[PDB]
Amino acid sequence: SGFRKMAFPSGKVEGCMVQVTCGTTTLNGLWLDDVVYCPRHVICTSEDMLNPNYEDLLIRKSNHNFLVQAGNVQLRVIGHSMQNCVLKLKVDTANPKTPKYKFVRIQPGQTFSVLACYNGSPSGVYQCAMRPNFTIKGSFLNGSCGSVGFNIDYDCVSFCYMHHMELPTGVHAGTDLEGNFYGPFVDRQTAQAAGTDTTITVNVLAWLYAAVINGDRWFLNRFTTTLNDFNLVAMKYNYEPLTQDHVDILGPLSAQTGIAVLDMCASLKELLQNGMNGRTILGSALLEDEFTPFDVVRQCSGVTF
Amino acid sequence: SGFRKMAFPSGKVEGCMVQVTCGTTTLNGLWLDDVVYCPRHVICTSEDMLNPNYEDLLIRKSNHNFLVQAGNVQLRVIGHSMQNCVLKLKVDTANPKTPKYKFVRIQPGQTFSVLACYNGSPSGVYQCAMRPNFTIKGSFLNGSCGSVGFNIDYDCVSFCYMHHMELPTGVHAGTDLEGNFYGPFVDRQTAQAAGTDTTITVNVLAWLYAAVINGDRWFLNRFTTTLNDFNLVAMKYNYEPLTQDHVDILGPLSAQTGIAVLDMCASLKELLQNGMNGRTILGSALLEDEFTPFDVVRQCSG
Ligand SMILES: *[C@H](O)[C@H](CC(C)C)NC(=O)[C@H](CC(C)C)NC(=O)[C@H](CC(C)C)NC(=O)OCc1ccccc1
Ligand SMILES: *[C@H](O)[C@H](CC(C)C)NC(=O)[C@H](CC(C)C)NC(=O)[C@H](CC(C)C)NC(=O)OCc1ccccc1
Ligand SMILES: [Cl-]
Repeated sequence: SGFRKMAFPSGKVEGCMVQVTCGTTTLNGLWLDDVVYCPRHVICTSEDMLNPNYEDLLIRKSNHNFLVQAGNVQLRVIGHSMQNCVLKLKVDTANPKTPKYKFVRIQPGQTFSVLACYNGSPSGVYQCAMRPNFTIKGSFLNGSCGSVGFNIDYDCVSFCYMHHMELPTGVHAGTDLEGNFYGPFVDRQTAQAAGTDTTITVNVLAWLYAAVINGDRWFLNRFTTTLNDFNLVAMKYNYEPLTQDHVDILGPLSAQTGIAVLDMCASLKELLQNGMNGRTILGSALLEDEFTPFDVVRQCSGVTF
Repeated sequence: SGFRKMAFPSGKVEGCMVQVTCGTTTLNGLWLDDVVYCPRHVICTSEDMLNPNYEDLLIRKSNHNFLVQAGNVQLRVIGHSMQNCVLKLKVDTANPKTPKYKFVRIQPGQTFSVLACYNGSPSGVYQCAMRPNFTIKGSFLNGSCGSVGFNIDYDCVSFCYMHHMELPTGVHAGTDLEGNFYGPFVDRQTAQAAGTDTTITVNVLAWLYAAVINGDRWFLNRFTTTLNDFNLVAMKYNYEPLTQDHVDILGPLSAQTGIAVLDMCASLKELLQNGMNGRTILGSALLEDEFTPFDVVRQCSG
């Protein structure tokens, strides 16, 4: 037993991380087959980070202007192209360590593992969620751009995130691997702010199921609620409305534990209205919302990759 | 910026995980050079787990009673021996993915990453601290024994933990890679309990510095304290004593932030006696004690 904020094993992604240097700027790229993907702002200049004409800046560059490395193995770039806010740099060497992969664009509320890197060297791994406002709360320093976020399924790595920027508040914004930002942000240092951060209700309920599974039962009660009455209380605390789809995906956890979804909603209603009264749930004093129902089943059933 | 509970990249350890089966007990082993390390309780029988005599249980065993699988590949056991609470299975193939590594003994308060595995395959990676009572708070199911904990130092994998058991409360216990337990535990299903858990004071202070570095400073005050007066408060709240060595270790963070160590101690004292009044620090409503001073520096600057 035990329940922890758990990342995917990173070995398959580690073997795809490289370092990309354009002039002074250095960041991380993802090496898959004969292509390296990285954030396009690697071409920017010191005094042109407000209104960069990325098209015009790139056509003026050349293949050699991009210095790429597999740690201690330099890569020759033999072609470059822009796709939205990412660059595709063709190289003469296919990555022998390329995994089975696909590019996916995740939905708010879903989770992924971030492999934080610097100078193409993996530094740490942690689990993040896509917030309802299309930001993530990560840990990213200068040089971390190009770090990727991913999931694993069987043997296939689904890449969903590339890191590009930090907004004031310490929240992080990036693109999918097609180069399109999550949310309305742009890769310019013009003033931008995130929208309302709401709590992912379906995930809080999943984590309450995880707690029961791992022996914390004190918040269970003998009340029930209707979904209608639960949602009127959720709204007041800036929780996502709980939909029938959410009830559906909580089904398996409800069946494993013997606690109906709306009975767990009644527990959450009480926790919202009255707090924890100095107790804790799975070592936390707050209601945690960065575990999905699948994350709970995955960890509690011990599935491997 | 940002501050998260961060594990080390696990790839170098993934290439070392194998599956070990004896009878109907399956757990994980660590394949380094031509040796596979695994908990010795892989040889117990279902009916003989309260009080196994491991010397007697080995009397029967042959090399071929140990089925070792590296993924699909089958590894041939050519010798076996017992060392403390681990087995060493000599196999006929050296692991071609063996990293540069060392076996290290960690002390309470220190942190490491765990790669949780089942059937020799990885499930997930997370960060743990060795608690003062010599347990860890992990996520381990049946079949997870032999999963290891480690730190990565530049090019070197330092293995410090191998998982063997769970005490009630969801509390985890194991050995180092020499096979000697952390704490007073034995690999026996006889009743055992960890000492009451206490909070790693020096680590809380480090995390408070991480918070300041990352823009959370509402808990800083005008008060100061003495080491002695702070420890009177620590004891009452079941915190570990803070020593002068701990103060020395917090020096670099104190110099980076301009907040004297005993001034941060005064902030912690007020948080202990007053709570957070509905506020949070680095996204937490509790005082976190599983980041070391070195963890903070590494994450905030690296
Ligand atoms: C890439 O490694 C790096 C990672 C961050 C964690 C710093 N990102 C950038 O350097 C990035 C480059 C631009 C051209 C996309 N800029 C930012 O992320 C930037 C950092 C701040 C702290 C200066 N933030 C930013 O431009 O946000 C928009 C903004 C601008 C002005 C006021 C509010 C918000
Ligand atoms: C190894 O895969 C597995 C991992 C655990 C997370 C289940 N560990 C064991 O099977 C281990 C083997 C023994 C011989 C060391 N036993 C335990 O860890 C055992 C688990 C419970 C579920 C029985 N714990 C145990 O015996 O703790 C001591 C104890 C015994 C009786 C009463 C209180 C405490
Ligand atoms: Cl908390």
